Amino acid sequence: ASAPIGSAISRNNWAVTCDSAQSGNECNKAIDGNKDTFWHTFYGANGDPKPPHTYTIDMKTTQNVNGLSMLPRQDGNQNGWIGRHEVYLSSDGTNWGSPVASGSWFADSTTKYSNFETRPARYVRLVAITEANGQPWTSIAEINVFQASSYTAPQPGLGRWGPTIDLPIVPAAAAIEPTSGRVLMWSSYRNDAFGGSPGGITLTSSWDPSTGIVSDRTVTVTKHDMFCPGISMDGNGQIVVTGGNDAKKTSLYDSSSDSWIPGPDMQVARGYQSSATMSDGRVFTIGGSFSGGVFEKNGEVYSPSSKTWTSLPNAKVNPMLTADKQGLYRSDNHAWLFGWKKGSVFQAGPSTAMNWYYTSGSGDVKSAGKRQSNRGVAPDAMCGNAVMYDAVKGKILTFGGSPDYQDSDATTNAHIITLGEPGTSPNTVFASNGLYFARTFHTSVVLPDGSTFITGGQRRGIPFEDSTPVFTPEIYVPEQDTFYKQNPNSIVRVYHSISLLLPDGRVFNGGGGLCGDCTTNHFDAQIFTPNYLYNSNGNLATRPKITRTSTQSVKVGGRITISTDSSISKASLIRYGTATHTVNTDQRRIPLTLTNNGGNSYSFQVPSDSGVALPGYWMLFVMNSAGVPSVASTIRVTQ
Ligand SMILES: [Cu+]
Ligand code: NA
Repeated sequence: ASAPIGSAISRNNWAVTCDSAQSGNECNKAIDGNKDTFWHTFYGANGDPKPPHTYTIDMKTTQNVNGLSMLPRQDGNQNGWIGRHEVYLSSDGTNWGSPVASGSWFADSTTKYSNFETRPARYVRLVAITEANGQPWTSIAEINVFQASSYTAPQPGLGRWGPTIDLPIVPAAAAIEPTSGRVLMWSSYRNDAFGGSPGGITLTSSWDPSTGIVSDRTVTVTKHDMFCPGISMDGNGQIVVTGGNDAKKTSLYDSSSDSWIPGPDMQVARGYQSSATMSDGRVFTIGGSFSGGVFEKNGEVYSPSSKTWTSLPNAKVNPMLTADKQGLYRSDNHAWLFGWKKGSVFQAGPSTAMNWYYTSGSGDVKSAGKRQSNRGVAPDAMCGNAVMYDAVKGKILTFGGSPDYQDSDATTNAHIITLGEPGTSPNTVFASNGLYFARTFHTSVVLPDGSTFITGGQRRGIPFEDSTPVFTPEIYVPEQDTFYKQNPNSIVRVYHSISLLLPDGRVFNGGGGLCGDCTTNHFDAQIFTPNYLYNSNGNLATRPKITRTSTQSVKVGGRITISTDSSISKASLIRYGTATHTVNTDQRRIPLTLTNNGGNSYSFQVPSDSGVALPGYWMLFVMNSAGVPSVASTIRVTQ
């Protein structure tokens, strides 16, 4: 089950309208309080007018709406279940504007919801674009609208939340499909649950930012339940999903052909591990005691070319273990991994001890010192985040987390780690004065301007519980070493939530839950539009356009020449990301030093060190003097 973010509005005075309503299934059957009566569009003798079908409500008075619920027919029949849909809010009953929520509701008889930022309105319109099985009907047993306690208009210059993307599953794991710009999401064997899985099946869901369509597909060809996996985009552009519910499986996702291909089994069964792409395109992983057993699981490396997993026993997991009260089950989880120079992988945390992992021979591990600062040694930060915002200067920003996986207080701790050559103890300092809000289970993404967007989480880690939630996201600005609070959202994003940077420079944040009958399952996501896509007036700014690219596939050290429609001041490459359980080892940013060829023509060189410029798919972004970024041009980097 799920839940609305506000309280139900009294449906007494209400006035309802429908496009079609067969006698006996009146428009008002939907707001009568009886779950055995339902509105139903024309059918049979009145014909079967196919969808879309519209349900409009005049609440008579103005209410601070923040959500709605739709209850399907409970008589045992499937006819009328809504699939694709949109939710509009109006003040006048003519001008509906943009949809506050849209997506696709799962095919079943459970109550569906649409939760979105509070917006005062008098009318509510639920459009049923499609029917869960392709039939011509729309039948709503009970429909409700919700209101928040009060309305506070967003503050100017602090970004905006919305719209809401309704999903058929709980996106506990996601990635951007680089060749198509689609958001791939997956839950487990069930749409809202992982517990009690027979293995070999994964429900996936996609969202196309261009078209706004939510489409789900069931994957069984890789015989893999991809819940709690390791995720890495290899040197060949394929996404490498490892272990989880099916602890030894490896599933590969090819963006080009939009298909899943079976991969070789890992040497050691794992779950909740972290995998990181190396400078040569291979994939390194270590830890992961959530599944496949609880014992010392050392590093191993996957080769895209030979399609093999090779064990690296001497790349010891031991030195990176936290002091979790639940022991090894949690202590080797979600390592903060970063692919670096000469096949090395840097482990920044969550453990206090940081280390260097080597992939030559049978592997090796070398101590890199402790995450610290003048404020002292930093404690184990399980489920804290790590983001490489300037790979060129080996800059990593770390923050949040707690001593233990759960029943542990979050910290406001934040550090700036500065990598050098593999083997040398990197420099670390405190980041400003830490986070505004202590949080764990939160998520982050590096933005085009190098700033890091931090959102969601709770003050105290309690999986599946929406307590002590932080609704105010923060953004760190490296040039000022300052954190800035942004406009708050209304949906709790804790355990099992994700965040990804979209090709358009906006943030996709969603999920949380995945606990079956719990009321904390969030089958949605929202879009955050940073202040950089707005001008002084609060309007959407004109974005520079990348009119030409000399090539879209470049070797490390190679050069690219572009043409824009206006003069650009800054440019940056951002590696496509994947996300789950606060881990994202794929995203990273590269600040570009531009050469002005004149006439709005520019050139730049991709870093020759593939350890900085990891192979795979990247996003090219250009910014004008105003700071407004263009949409991204996809560049494939190869070694
Ligand atoms: Cu999990
Ligand atoms: Na009813």
